[PDB]
Amino acid sequence: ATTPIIHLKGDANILKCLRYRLSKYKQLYEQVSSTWHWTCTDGKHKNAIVTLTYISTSQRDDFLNTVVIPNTVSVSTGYMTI
Amino acid sequence: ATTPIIHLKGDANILKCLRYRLSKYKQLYEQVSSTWHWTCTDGKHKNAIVTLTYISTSQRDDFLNTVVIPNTVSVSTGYMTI
Repeated sequence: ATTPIIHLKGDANILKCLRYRLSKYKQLYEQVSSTWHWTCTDGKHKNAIVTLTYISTSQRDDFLNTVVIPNTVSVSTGYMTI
Repeated sequence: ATTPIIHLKGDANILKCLRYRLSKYKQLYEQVSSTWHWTCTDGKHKNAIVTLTYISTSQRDDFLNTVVIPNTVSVSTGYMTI
């Protein structure tokens, strides 16, 4: 069994603002992590990442299709085994 | 194409110490994130998570088999599409 997941990558403030906007779309995702970055990276702000999880791929699809994710942020998908 | 990933979940200090210990095993993983938690969670410390990425599943196997991950930490696996 797997959990669809998503990484929003980009400037830290941009992700924080995007995260506030997700409040309008809570039905479209389950959990949003706080901002994190790779320890190897000193790259302040634009090396910030946020992970979101979903009930299903269908929910993930609806999320991507509905929520406005700016061009300044990179979206990657993946899964976690339950 | 996918990146094998790992979530170490547990108390925040325990993960921080584990992360210091990984310095002995840098060849066994690529990147370790800083500590993060789910925004829904107020659960201080034990709701802390750390993500690690790997060159391959083989490297992930070697990492799990070699590094001592305490029972206080939960390990889950997953992948991210490149």
